Amino acid sequence: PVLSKDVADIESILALNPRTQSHAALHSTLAKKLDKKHWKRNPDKNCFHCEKLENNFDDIKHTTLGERGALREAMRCLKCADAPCQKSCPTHLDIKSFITSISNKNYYGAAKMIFSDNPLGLTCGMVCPTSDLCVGGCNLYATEEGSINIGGLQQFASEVFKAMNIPQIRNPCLPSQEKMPEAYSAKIALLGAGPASISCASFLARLGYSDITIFEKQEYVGGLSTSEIPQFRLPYDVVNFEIELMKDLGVKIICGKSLSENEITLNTLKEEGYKAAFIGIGLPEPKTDDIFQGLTQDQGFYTSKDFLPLVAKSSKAGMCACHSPLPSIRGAVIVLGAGDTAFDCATSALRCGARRVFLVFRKGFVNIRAVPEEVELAKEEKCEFLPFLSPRKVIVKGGRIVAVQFVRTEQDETGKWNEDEDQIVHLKADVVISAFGSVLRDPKVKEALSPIKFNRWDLPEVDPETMQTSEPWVFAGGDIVGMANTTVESVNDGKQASWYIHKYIQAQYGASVSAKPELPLFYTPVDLVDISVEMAGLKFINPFGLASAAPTTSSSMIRRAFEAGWGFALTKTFSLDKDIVTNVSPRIVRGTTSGPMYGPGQSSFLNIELISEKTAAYWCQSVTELKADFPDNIVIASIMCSYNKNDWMELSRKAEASGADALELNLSCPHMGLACGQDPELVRNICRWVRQAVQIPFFAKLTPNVTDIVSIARAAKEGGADGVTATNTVSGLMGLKADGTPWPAVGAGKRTTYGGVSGTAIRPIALRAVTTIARALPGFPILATGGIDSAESGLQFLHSGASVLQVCSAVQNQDFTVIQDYCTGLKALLYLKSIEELQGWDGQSPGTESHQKGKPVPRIAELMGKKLPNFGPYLEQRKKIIAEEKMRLKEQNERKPFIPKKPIPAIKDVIGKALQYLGTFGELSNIEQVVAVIDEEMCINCGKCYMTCNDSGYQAIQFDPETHLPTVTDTCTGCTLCLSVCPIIDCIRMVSRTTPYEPKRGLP
Amino acid sequence: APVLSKDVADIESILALNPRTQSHAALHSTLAKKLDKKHWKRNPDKNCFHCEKLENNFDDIKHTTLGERGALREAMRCLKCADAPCQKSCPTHLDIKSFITSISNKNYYGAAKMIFSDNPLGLTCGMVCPTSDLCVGGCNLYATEEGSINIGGLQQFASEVFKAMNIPQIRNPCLPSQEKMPEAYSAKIALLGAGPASISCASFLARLGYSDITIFEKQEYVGGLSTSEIPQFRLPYDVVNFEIELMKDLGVKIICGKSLSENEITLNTLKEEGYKAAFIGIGLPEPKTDDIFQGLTQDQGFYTSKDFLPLVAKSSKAGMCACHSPLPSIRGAVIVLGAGDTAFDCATSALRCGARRVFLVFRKGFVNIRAVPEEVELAKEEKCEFLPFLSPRKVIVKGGRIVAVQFVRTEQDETGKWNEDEDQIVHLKADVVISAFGSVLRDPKVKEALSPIKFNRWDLPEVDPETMQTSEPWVFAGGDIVGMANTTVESVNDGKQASWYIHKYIQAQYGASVSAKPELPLFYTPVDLVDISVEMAGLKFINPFGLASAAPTTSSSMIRRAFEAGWGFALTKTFSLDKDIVTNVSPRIVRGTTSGPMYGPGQSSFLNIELISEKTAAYWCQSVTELKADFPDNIVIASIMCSYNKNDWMELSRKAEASGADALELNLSCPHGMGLACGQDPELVRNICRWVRQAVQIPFFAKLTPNVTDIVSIARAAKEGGADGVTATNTVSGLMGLKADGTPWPAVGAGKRTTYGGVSGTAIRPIALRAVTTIARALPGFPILATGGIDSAESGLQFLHSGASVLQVCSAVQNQDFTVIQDYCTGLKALLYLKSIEELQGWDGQSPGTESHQKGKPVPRIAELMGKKLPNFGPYLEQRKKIIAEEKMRLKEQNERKPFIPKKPIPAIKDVIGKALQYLGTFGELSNIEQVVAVIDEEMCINCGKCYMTCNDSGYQAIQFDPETHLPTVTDTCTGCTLCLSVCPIIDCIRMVSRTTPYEPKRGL
Ligand SMILES: Cc1cc2nc3c(=O)[nH]c(=O)nc-3n(C[C@H](O)[C@H](O)[C@H](O)COP(=O)(O)O)c2cc1C
Ligand code: SF4
Repeated sequence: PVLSKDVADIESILALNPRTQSHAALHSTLAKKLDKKHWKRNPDKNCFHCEKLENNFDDIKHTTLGERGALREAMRCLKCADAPCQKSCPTHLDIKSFITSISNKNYYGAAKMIFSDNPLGLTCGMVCPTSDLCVGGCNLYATEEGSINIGGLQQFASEVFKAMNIPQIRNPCLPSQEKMPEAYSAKIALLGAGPASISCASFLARLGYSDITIFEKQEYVGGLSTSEIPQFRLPYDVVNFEIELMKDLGVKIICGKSLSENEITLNTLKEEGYKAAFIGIGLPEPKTDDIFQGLTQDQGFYTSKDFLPLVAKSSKAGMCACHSPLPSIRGAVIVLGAGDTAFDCATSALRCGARRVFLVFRKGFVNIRAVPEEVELAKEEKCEFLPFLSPRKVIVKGGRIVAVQFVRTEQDETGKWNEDEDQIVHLKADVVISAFGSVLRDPKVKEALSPIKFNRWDLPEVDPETMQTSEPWVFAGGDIVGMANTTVESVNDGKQASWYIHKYIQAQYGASVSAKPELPLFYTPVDLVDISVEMAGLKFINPFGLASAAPTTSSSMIRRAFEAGWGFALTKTFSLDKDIVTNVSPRIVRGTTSGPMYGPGQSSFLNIELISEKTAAYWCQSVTELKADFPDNIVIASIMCSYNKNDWMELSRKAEASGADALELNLSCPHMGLACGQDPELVRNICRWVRQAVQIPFFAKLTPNVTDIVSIARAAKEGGADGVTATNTVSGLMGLKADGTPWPAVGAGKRTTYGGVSGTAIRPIALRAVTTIARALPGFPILATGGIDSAESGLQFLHSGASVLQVCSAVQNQDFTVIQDYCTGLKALLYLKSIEELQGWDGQSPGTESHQKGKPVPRIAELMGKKLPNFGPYLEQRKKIIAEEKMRLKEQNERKPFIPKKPIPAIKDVIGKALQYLGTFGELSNIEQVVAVIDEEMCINCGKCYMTCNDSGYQAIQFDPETHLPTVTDTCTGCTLCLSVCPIIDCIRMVSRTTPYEPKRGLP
Repeated sequence: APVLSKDVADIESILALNPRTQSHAALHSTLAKKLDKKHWKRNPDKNCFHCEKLENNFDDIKHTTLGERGALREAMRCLKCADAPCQKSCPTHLDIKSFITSISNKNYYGAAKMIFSDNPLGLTCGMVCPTSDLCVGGCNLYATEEGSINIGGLQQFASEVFKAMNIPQIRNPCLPSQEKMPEAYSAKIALLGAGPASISCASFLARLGYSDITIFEKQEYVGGLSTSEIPQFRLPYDVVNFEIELMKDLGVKIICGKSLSENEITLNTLKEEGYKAAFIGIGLPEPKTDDIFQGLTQDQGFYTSKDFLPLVAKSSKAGMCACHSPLPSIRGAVIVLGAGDTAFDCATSALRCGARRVFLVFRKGFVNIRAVPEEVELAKEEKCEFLPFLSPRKVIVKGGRIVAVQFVRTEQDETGKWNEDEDQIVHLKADVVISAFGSVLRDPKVKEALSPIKFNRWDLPEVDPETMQTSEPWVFAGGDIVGMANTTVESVNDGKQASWYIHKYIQAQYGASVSAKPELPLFYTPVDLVDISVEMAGLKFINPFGLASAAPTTSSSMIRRAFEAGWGFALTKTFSLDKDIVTNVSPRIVRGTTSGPMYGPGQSSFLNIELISEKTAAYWCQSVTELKADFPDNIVIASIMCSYNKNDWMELSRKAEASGADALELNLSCPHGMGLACGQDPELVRNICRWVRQAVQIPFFAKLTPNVTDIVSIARAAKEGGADGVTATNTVSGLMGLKADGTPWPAVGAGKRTTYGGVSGTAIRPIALRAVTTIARALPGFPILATGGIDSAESGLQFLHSGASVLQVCSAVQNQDFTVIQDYCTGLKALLYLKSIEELQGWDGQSPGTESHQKGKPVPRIAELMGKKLPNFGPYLEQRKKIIAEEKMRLKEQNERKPFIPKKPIPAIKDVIGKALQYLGTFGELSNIEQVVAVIDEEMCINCGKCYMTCNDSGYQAIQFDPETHLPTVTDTCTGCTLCLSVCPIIDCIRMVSRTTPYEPKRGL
């Protein structure tokens, strides 16, 4: 038969494969109208009714992210200097740093950075109104693709940390609890357990206070986050987690106790010996209006303070004791108001069963209080918005509300707002919910704050800088002070106050505090993991250092690097005065190795830079000053001589005399190629010259541009090197413009020469070189260089046989502060090895569960294996099946931390551990074969697996023409190409063949 | 002697905003925060209640517009789906996957060619299509957090670049010559109405070869609504003109001032005068009207959309008319009645005319708005007010001006039927009322001219929805007049559908039949006649692109499909003698980690531990015979491998030659015995080559590994040994990486074992390019087949420029599929074509020179703006706005397209081979006298400070970064190292210029 033609079955399997067309298509406008609905993913602008939402408390936020989505977006962020997003965060979170840790897969380092400045970091990730805060200042707003999803990035990192189940701890550098001065034992009260108090009590705890007590009116803690923000925007378990974090530091919570004249008052606190008090009780009561005088919830009337807690209590498991049921809401619902609260009233009304919801405002669309992302929630649930209407009368017939009469309003001159009594609207409805805001009105509570001063707004008056009321020992914060109306501002009030509280307590015990404010960061057991390592007789405080390169151009930069925490550094390579060089320019260019992506995370650089332009005398003096001031940081002098015995002997004694802890020999000079480093016998001889000139250790810097790097490592060891650095850059050319001229291009003649490629493009090459040397020379020290940009990539080199990790391109891409991500990242990776119940994880990434857009797919009987992708009529059936399960369920009414159960490994215990899995081809099994399996619930229906198997594989995948779901068939050979191009992490997995493996021989 | 390793005061000060690790939580009061937030704000302020002044401001407001930076990013994001749902959702069935693929490859010609093949109004549509109700509505990436592709922005970008090249449309080159057509193609054809429907209809008829096509148009202007009503700030008139001029390139004739109407043109008069077929494309020419407005005039303040939108257009669209023309002076409060596209365009245009305030008023509610959300959004962001549930009752006129309109509340019953409530009124003050209820066909003399075609229930001409034929067989109709659609693209498609059956009908009237299968022709330009063939080692390649010996050539059945798609040549997967037959493991091909955790399209490398073919030599030799028999012009190169054994290489090469391969390729991966592979030792390569040469007479190429100290020594040995060329290069030995627990990937067996593998793809391109360059330099004229990370026409041209003759591809196919060959071909043609165009030498290939932009829209060239140090945020952005507005008002008080011709002949491939080698040389051949310094275009900056951070911690501390404006300035410390330019997210925002000042190296001591 014709071997080069597909048989009919394969022809059939290929029916949807791309082919190029030679004619333009012909399809009628009506055929297209009728097929359009089949493929539709997004809401239909003609569909005027909202999906059945009754009892559905599923997450509706547009900003939620999963791991895949979070990595892409973290990689997009430009990680800006003096970032404006941080300037616009009310708690000043280091957004650059924490997004940088997410792009490095260091979710622990991200969460630590978030929680250091915001103890309610997960709450704020989910509910912050970022368009009015950090995101509205984002530089990327100036690009077509727009600002970064900061809130969803913050929420993703925090959720991972929550899932790691790691406790907060006391600051490891406080004195012991026994040895704290007596002032720390002072009795502190906080009133109210909302964000402001939670934050305030957190920060005092970090400073060392051991007797802190929050007093909360309700049986439940968390404030509005618990009692009013809907479960479908803020899950109750997020609040419980943040509270338990705080209780890890010893804060006590006593429920059932009120700030109120017959109960707790400032005078009673004074008499029981409390030394300071923080008022965070919020605004307990609803703003009301005479025209609703005396209407009951039976008749149909709620205030927002009556309604939202009813819903929250029955949707939020573990808010209270009781099970309560969802409020019976039926018919047409009018919500009065235009803020945050009115929009949560509207959407929570649909969850209780409302048929129609009307939002009615005093002014126009243009004037809506709330943020646009909050409005869009109501909008997409098809709430109707009625502007320019003020309520006048509620109509009650038969004991029930039946309508509300409004008058029309208009702005005049001045923009003066006037009601027009002649122009009326009679709006039929069954339930009315006023969402006019809130106030503190209860005279028993105002009198319990006696004697503190109140202002014109009838709120406690505070100094905006210190949060102190008129009584110096009483502070206040949050909604009750009336400047904040976000969670993150109330968090910030409690943080602001904590410092001034501390100042006041210390001064009451005769003690002074710093003039510069110093709130402690956030800490966990992770932070105590030891990541020091010892190599060739040096002790490194951590394994990360600056390679010999552009970041070590001047000794002042090394000095700043050591101040950020880098463990070690190489000088740029320097030489004898007779060999001094002069750079050309341009000389460092971006890598074209991942296509036309500009900005952060360049996958390579090319350089035609020569060695250092500064003299040996600058560098020698500089190593002396650096070793004097940083005795515990390793300094390594990189040196280069022509192939001359006296020169190498001179220059290495000089650099040793300066106090260098070690030397690094740069074998790039010309002299099996052109470089002394490409010829084993020249390597061995240069190393012998140096070995007998100096007593300190030295390392040969090996080039990867050789047939066999092992022969060059062995030569160095035979020459007397104490180790080898693997590897220098890869020889390369980064490309040409369309007209033929290169880049870089030097001078009038647009000339260039071959350069050195660095960055994550060469990491495969250096990893091979490190593992080849480690297998051939067991025990011989290796310094790794080549594409290390994270703790995670560093650990791959460690596992391969390296002991320390040299970095260049990742700093050129960013700045010296990535060391703090690298150190936290590596502590977390090692710590996580000791937790038994997280062994399903890859490093810091939890095992991927089936998601759609990073939201868990519903685990419902009636929905599995029944072939319903998330578009067209299929999606409509999904939502109908989901809606019925919510209804079925309504008719069917503890946080404990993981403890390590094995010692945490030190660097010395992981070095080399991958080598065991490496060997020859003949050591791999050809009996244990695999096949691809596709999780249809994760697929986004692109058909890339399909096309790759078609045109680079075995034609083994069927792509359904109506559902666009792929199925791997039994002709799969396990090549793994499909898994490798799929856009969804872990949507395709390889599993073991059950069936027998026969190779396709074409002809037997 | 002072402290060398510490920064002097000056530099400590330049470093003041550099990032530093913080060791404490920050303290900043809520008050200070509120106070500071406004300084940095980029986006609309939610507590700001009127929008900036727009008067006389016709600048682009579209949110979908893209510059080249942004387009390359968004194109690389598209998954380029099989059977893509976005295409199913486009009424003209554009091949979005192909045209986005082309954009990501920098082939803006092949993208525009793909768009215009299916849509002659491709630029207009890109700018105005309501994509959320069409193609983007169906996009698969909607199931990701970042969302669906900006397909419309991408369409508009490639179309704009194509407009910039000034290339004309040509009649299809493979058609007979004009003098050689059948008589039927001279049939006189008539189209009524120069709008999208007829332009598209006349375009496709002319592509089919009809020589005598006239559009008769009522007005003095052309373009229908795209000219007279869509605003200039959404659709610039020059775009309409460009697409009409493309049509006129095929000889379509346009006559203005001639109407379908009683006593002018009727179907009867066309029939008498010999016209053989007519297309009715006149749209819905009259406004839909309310009795409550009868008798109101423009001087009282009343307009319908049909009077008002053309008055704004004649004023703001340069030479729509030969009339100059002042804006309507629209002052005070404006009421616009309606909820479709028309009303939102009246609302936004009224602000350009000076309206203080605009009310859009609807009969129903916000839920029932007819425009798509993107169109609503434009009126929302300009602070129009929306009033729902009002129906108009009375217009009050005092002193000859409208002063108010009285409405009644509407509401919805118990059945969805829509009643008014007489006791519930709204009296809304206003000075101008603009009726936007839509459009109609009312004119009795127009309808009479269409006698006798049947009219339907809606009083519109009845057509069959498949054929667009009226009840008279020679008369077809399409577009708004049919009543089915109201988008540009659907009208374009009506005219497209009709043109096929019009052809079918005319051909029947002259006695000929047409295909059962519809066959509308593509779009062609002279770019398509470029020759990209090339001859190497005596073989003629129809184009230089071929499939490497690899995964895409696992089966000969795949090579067949590749040739069908157009690939110039292909290798077999490497095969051996029966005694050498291998068995692969699995898993064995893994995605690269070389560009981080990015998944899906465009992997930057792969790693494989795959062996040579598991199919036998018989299979491959019989296969080469069938392939050569069915594809005698496509080149088949048998790739072979033996151990180090003379009889074996001779037996197997003779078997492959006797199968009829055009050439052989020796895979020197094999072990025996300067490495383990034969390919790593020049002596063995020499001997193997000699052996093969004495055995066969066909050409043969040696495939080199890059895993050598000196690839030249190996190439040279293959040449000494007799080979006709070399293939440079095979994969690079690497280890793709480990999982955090130390296991590898791939991992084989329950042992999780692995071995070194080969890296392919664009990550290894700099290595392959250096290899190609260095052989081409040392062995000039010795043919080179290039391979390593070639994935576009642009990067294939780099290799040709560097000395290769033909270009092998593997990873770009694994990343996509065999159809990229269409993109590579049209891309190479366009690159070669552009070299002959004098007016376009500032471009780099198909990339215009970058113009200073924000979000890819051009920066107003106003001198009061130039160098005032006003970044685009906070209070500086408010000042930019005040200056641009005052300029627009200055302009208010002071009231030709011909194609470029090649001036050289168009280069052939052999003319460009090697041309980059004249720039390569040793290091000592570079000037260290001719130094540069970086220079920053503050107008392009996005204030990120990455240049600043790079120069501080990797450079010379030479940039100042302003603490209030976050503008960088480069100082005279600059050495030109060029790292800032390389990290800048904005293309061409930093440029290197010749050092003017004194260049002294900084020596420390
Ligand atoms: C899965 C796979 C299999 C390959 N098989 C061979 C082969 O059998 N013979 C060979 O000579 N080169 C083989 N190659 C190397 C390719 O032919 C090509 O040289 C390499 O992938 C570089 O081109 P690219 O960067 O376009 O992929 C293979 C590459 C891959 C990814
Ligand atoms: S806390 Fe809120 S404000 Fe701050 S960065 Fe986060 S999301 Fe933004």
